[PDB]
Amino acid sequence: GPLGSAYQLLLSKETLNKILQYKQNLEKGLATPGKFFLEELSKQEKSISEMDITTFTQLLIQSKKPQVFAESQVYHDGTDWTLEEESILGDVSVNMPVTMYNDGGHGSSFKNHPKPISGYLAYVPGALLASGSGPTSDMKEVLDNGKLNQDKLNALYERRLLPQLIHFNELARQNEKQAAITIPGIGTGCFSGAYYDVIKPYVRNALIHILEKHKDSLPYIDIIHYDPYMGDEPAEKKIGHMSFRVSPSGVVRGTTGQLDYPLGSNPDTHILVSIVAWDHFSWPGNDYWGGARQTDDGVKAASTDTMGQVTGATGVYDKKWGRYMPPESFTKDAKGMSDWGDYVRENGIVFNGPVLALDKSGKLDTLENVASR
Ligand SMILES: Nc1ncnc2c1ncn2[C@@H]1O[C@H](COP(=O)(O)OP(=O)(O)OC[C@H]2O[C@H](O)[C@H](O)[C@@H]2O)[C@@H](O)[C@H]1O
Ligand code: NA
Repeated sequence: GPLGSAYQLLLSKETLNKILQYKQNLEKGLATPGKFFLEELSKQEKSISEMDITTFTQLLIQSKKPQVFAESQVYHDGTDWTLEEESILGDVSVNMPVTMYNDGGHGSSFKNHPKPISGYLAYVPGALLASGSGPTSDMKEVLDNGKLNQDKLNALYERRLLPQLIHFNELARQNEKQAAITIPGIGTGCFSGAYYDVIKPYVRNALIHILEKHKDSLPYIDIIHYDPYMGDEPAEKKIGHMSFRVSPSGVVRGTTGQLDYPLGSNPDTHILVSIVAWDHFSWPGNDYWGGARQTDDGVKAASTDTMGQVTGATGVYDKKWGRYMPPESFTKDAKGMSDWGDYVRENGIVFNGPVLALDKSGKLDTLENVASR
């Protein structure tokens, strides 16, 4: 079979149901794919009905582009993606082991790790409440006549984050360690739209609700370091056995960065995981495919070997600028037209890896297996 993939795509049981309904609607001629999904379908040979659910899902995920800003560059009307596709893509997360080269500070605030540290990233798209065009799938889902609904937002983040929490619980267990997870203010910046001034407490409440509800499934998760940067009160509380900390590093001096061990954890006792505020439509690291070390997604990708994990190439970390650069051979000359998205174009890289679903018993399994049982 294929070579091992450094990255793994996960999704919830409810997202699998949406995928099955979509696949069946296409098979019956009730749905039209978006043009980008159609483009990826046309590069393989199978009809929708002949391909299986995992291949079908992979091809939809493959329609993502290296850099695309959901808040401003998407129409939601089939000329790019449809709302039915967007509902699915927003639920898909991706994890990968990484080397972390700095603590994740934005701009020039980053602090280099003397020795690069090992851990993991889990890219998860936030609730998309911004658009340069019409309303989004997430807006339809979590707003009632324009008002945010906490219970509906809770269910959305539950769908999106629980598969990764379950994954890293099991990974901590099999590594005979506990998990420390750093989390940013997902959805509270570029994705917040008109809700910028009110969204922050909703996200913190959603995280607390998911951890309270599922604590029995997360015995190897130990520390949750939630850093909304600004706009939430510093706090520490116990959620069952788990230490949940609200540590906004934009207002409090001397907080640990997203790509660093929170207080109480170290490499011998914990695996280190950071959630990344991702994008429905882009590859992990979005902005930084275009050379921009900007936003949680672009900063964390640039500050790790994310792009090496996705492309398979060996990049070179630049200490002065806090960013993992393309291979020296690619950068040497090239007219400076040599960022990672340029690398993708000339080497025909695609984003496509293994995908698993979280079944109703709390086990990650193949789409085929979950759908049948
Ligand atoms: N200087 C800073 N240092 C640290 N955190 C900061 C800083 N400035 C803002 N934050 C916090 O960073 C947190 C994350 O805000 P965002 O990165 O916009 O994420 P989203 O989920 O809303 O938008 C996702 C889109 O943005 C990307 O392009 C993706 O690819 C998507 O296209 C917030 O708490 C900020 O307050
Ligand atoms: Na609740």
